[PDB]
Amino acid sequence: SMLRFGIISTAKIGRDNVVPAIQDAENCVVTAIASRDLTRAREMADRFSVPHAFGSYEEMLASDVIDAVYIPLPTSQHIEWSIKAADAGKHVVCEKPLALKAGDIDAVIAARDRNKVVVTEAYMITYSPVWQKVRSLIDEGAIGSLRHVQGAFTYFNRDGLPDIGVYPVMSTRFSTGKEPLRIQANTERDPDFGTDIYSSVKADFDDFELSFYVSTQMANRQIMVFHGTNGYIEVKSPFNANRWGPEEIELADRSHNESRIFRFQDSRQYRREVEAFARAVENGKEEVVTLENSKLNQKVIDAIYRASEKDGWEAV
Amino acid sequence: SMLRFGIISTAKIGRDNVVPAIQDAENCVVTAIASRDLTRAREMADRFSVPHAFGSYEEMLASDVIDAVYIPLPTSQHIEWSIKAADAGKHVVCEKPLALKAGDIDAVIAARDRNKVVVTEAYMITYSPVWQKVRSLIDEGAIGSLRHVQGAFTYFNRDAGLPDIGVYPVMSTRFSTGKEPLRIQANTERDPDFGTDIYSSVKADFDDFELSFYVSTQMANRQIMVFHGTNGYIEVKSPFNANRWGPEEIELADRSHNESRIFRFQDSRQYRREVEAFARAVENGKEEVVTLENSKLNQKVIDAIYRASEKDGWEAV
Amino acid sequence: SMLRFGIISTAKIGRDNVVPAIQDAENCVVTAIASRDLTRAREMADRFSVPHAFGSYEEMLASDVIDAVYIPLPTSQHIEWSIKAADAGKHVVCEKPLALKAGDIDAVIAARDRNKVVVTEAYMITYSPVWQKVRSLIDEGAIGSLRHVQGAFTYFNRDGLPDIGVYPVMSTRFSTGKEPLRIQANTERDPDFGTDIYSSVKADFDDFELSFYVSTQMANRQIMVFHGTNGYIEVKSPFNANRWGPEEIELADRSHNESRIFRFQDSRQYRREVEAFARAVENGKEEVVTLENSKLNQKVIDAIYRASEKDGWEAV
Amino acid sequence: SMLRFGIISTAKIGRDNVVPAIQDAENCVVTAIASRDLTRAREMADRFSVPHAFGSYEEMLASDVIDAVYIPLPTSQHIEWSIKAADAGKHVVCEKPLALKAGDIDAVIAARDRNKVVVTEAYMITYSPVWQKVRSLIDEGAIGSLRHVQGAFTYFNRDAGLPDIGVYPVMSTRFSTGKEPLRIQANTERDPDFGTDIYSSVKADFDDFELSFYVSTQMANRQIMVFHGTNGYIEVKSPFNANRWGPEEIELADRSHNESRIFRFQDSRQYRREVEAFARAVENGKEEVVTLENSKLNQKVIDAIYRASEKDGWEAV
Ligand code: NA
Ligand code: NA
Ligand code: NA
Ligand code: NA
Repeated sequence: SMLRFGIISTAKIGRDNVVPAIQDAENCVVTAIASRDLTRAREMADRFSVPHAFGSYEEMLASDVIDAVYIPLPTSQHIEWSIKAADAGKHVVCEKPLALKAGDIDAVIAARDRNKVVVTEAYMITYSPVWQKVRSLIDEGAIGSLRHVQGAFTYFNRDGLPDIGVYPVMSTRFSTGKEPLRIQANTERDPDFGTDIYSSVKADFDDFELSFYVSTQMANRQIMVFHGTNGYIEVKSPFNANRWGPEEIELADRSHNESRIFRFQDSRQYRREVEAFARAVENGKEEVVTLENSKLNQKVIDAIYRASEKDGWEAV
Repeated sequence: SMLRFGIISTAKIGRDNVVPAIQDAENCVVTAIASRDLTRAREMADRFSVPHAFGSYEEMLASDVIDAVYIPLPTSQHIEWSIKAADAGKHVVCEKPLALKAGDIDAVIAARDRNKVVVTEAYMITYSPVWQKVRSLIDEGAIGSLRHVQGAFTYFNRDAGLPDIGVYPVMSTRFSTGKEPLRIQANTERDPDFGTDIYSSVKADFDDFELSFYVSTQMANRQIMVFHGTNGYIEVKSPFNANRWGPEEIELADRSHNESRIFRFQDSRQYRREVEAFARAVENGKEEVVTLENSKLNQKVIDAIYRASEKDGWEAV
Repeated sequence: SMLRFGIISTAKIGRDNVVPAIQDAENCVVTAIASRDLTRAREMADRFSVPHAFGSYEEMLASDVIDAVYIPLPTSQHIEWSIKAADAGKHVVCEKPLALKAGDIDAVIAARDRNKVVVTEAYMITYSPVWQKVRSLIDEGAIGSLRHVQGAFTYFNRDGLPDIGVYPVMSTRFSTGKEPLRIQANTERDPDFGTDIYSSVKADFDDFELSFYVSTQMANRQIMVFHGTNGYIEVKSPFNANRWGPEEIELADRSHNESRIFRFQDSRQYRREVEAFARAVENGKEEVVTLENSKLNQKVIDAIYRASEKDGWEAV
Repeated sequence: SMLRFGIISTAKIGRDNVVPAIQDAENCVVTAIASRDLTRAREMADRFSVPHAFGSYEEMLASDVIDAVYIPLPTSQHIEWSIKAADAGKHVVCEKPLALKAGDIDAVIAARDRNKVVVTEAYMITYSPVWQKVRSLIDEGAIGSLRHVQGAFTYFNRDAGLPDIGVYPVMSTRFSTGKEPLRIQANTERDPDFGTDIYSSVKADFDDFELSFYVSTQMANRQIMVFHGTNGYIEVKSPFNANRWGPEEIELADRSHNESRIFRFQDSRQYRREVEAFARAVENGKEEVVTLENSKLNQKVIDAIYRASEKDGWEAV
């Protein structure tokens, strides 16, 4: 029996990645799409073999044709609709970042617990074999003691920064199981419309440091390197996976005279995400990203904002 | 309006690649799956959001809930079902290789023309931006004069065909160059136990250049194609299985090798492009789709490779 | 006519890289090696086809069989012997880092000018086609406006940190023609012997930031990436060149859908260094790293030490 | 005590690679250079810190200032000067290819044995850690059973040979496997104007596996060798010119391709390793250096490639 998904809006992330992945997925299916525009919803539904189209989110939430919703709305709309979906008895996969600040996630936790539904922030990377292999290799001692994590995530768009800043943070927290204690950061804003377009960050995790930069006005780039006393792990396509490059990691030894390449081509990380979610709904034991965790992640982002207003370290 | 696909059988190639690509595709959709085992069909249909499941191929063909069929059956069954589908008024995407012998394709051509439906062999690579770029770069003079094409396609399987991979170095070379080979030298080896072909090394003379490659069903997985000319070479990284093998990119190296250009086409979704091209062809009659005439020319090369494998020298195509 | 080199000591950097490069070089040759241990000098001389061996540095400096010296002594001995060589009328190639403090370089400048000899710090990378191509590409607008330079230089040795920290700094200054204004850094010391074994640095160059880390107790790694609005340049083997990997750079465009690879295999950067030095001796016009530039570089390193003792930014 | 080398001629291969490598080498040194043009010899000698320059080969061979010679003359001059050097009591490193025909090597063998000097053809690659690792990995079972070796060696030069590059795919395969080919199919093309050989495509049957490759003096620069087995494959990134071409490394891919190992040997200095091995062989008589007997077996393959190029099918080696 398939977990039945409803899609809130015809947003591009849904159209290009998640909706086709749900149709591909073994244990779920999309039964409905909802948009303020019935015509748009119907058009997307027709394309992807979806039986139902609704002219409002509320009408889909009230329906019994879905068990769960996917929410690829802008961040400013995540809390409202995650809560309404849960209050309608639906399980929720909400796109990252879940919230604008950490405290906002308490109300989503309350909605999860009160309605006894699964609610999770959509960090597809944490279901990828690539990131599971980074985490296991570090845990097995393959790089010795981790001392530095270095990375970057940039792209170019001139018509938000949190939407990419979260990734170096979540991937490091996931791979290590640790939380940073303090942050130094420097953020630059667009001269005209005043939004944040660049940030350089150093996070002290005590035993190691994470350093990275993000930008919405630089040439496309993404990389993460986990560097220890006995080796390093280079993640080639850390965030957008197959949409960026090969789904692989390199493990280099201490001298660099030998490396191992581990390949995970055609991993379909969005499909893995929704399959893990469906298992979690069915059995309650599957590792899915917890809201508690989502909150810890957002605490780091909030500390990065605070650090950007000061000259030195800011406690997380 | 979506072109409506029916799937003949629950074969793995359909389940793993083509069916999800049709659902992802902008101008088509899967409305039915058919299998001798109805339970199997229904299970697949449920998974992929497909409204209809049929307990026989004949029943799906007779239905008006599909406009077209996809046929991922074994080669020995391609001709029979391609023809029956066309005679039922359905357009046909048939998996490669279309036939066992070039001559067998004449009856499929007759079915296409008699029923006025689109019938095509499913060479997904020809709809990939990667292979379109190889073809345009060669045509623009980026490697000077083409002199040699070198490649390989191997995997390991001992659960107990070679044509299913041998066709790819041949089709990709023909597609990229627009030429046909005149003659072939080849050497083929068989499995000691079950007697089937498990290895072939081939050289094909295209007059102005040669193609050399080997294929095997009992070697470590590898795939590569290199188009090498007087002024550069093009290395195709992931020529056949694309994203399932590696990066969807090519390298153009200059004459000296002191400079290369890398062209990337990540997440091209070549199976989706294939069915989208097919749907356009059904709707307008002008879209480049692999013609049966071209399929026949391709099979003529494979047939010549069989003949060459029984001789010590060159065999004319 | 060949510029005749004398080698001060049988140090490993000389034996493994510079001495053979001088013999290979078109416009110079090694005529003498000097060591406190004459036997060692004679053994090295015999190996490399060098006619003279001396039992003291002073004796070689007094001789007319050399026109120039190469000095691969430890940093603490650079000033003394650079000055004595110049006062003996010899031109000087001194290994990096030239000095422990920027102010120490004034006496070397005085020796250069007083004796009218060429004196230069041995930044072999600045004579490499790789780094000349980075510089020209950035100057031509190939990456648009430079916004961030990210890199690393680490190796493992437990039997020092300035010897690698200078490289991210010099290569950035060389490639951009700019100086940093301020520095944030964090440095860690060996629990036992108290020396610096790790440093993470961010340098504000106003229009862009440089971030890097260095360590003498981590797996071998080296990389530099110059990242702008319209592309990025990745330098594959920035510092040790052929001893690390391919001598090449990748120029990626804004979208990453196309890159150019520029290759400079078998560049022999140490040979190119001494050839440039010999041309400078002969004509006075060749670009050679100036002591004034060496001093500017050391000012950055000094600022990194100072920054490591504070919470926030330190002015250079 | 350093083995003292004399260089016969100021040829470019010596100037660019071997002479500086001898000066770098731990157990030898260049003491003399000889050329018909004394001024040229003296200029080179001055550059490389070489104490003696001679105005004829004969005068250097008669001198006691050298123990050994390096001979980077054109192939047509190798036999003459290898023999004269040995007859003058000097050990010989002669550039590849040693001879034009296999039979020509018998007189060099006679000179080696008669004078009790070390004489070897300069296959620097066989002293490289890269090729030693290929050989050991194959021997250890890392790729299972070897089934196909595929490669290429091309460059572009149009002003007034193919053997100078054809020998490399052959020697590297023979070295890595320890086997000899039994028969050859080949096709060779000649320059329309000057009539020399500018392109060959070759397949060599080693019984258990085949070697396929092409070489050309009129194509974009390329070099690669892949040793492909049941269990894996080994890709040699910079097989022949090593650091001059690219990274000195190999990739060992497993059966599925889901894991590879990269072995790196940066700054191997293969020419220095060659002369160091040669000096050890002169001093102790036990060091592996390429034997003239092995050189002859190699040339037998090349001679069979010429013969195969004149016929339609297989030619026995
Ligand atoms: Na599904
Ligand atoms: Na579709
Ligand atoms: Na020299
Ligand atoms: Na030497």
